[PDB]
Amino acid sequence: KVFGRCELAAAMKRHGLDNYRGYSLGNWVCAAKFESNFNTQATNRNTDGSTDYGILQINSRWWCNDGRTPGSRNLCNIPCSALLSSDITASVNCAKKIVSDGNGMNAWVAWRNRCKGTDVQAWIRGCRL
Repeated sequence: KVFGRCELAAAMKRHGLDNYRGYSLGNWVCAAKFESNFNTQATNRNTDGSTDYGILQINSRWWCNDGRTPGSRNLCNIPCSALLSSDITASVNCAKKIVSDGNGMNAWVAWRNRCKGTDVQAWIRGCRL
């Protein structure tokens, strides 16, 4: 599923990301944009052999299991295919785990580079929320 902008806002807010750990709903709907292009089935291999999976591109080395990245931790205790479904639940639940891990939303390099500091609010513009 390739989420709508105002569709992924609604679903993220409902699952409890708005202001989660002090991060405004625009922070999340900006990270998703530059991470997955609102595509749930966005997958991206990193050089170290691990893969980023889903709407938020969650790493298989730490968070989820794919059985092809030795040193997998699976700290979210889910298969990384869980993370590509049209239901953003598993993504959001794991993402709550990551953004609480220490460096907050800096865990997503896209967000660090392309969202952090900017007018994130512009991402929930027009959304009947």
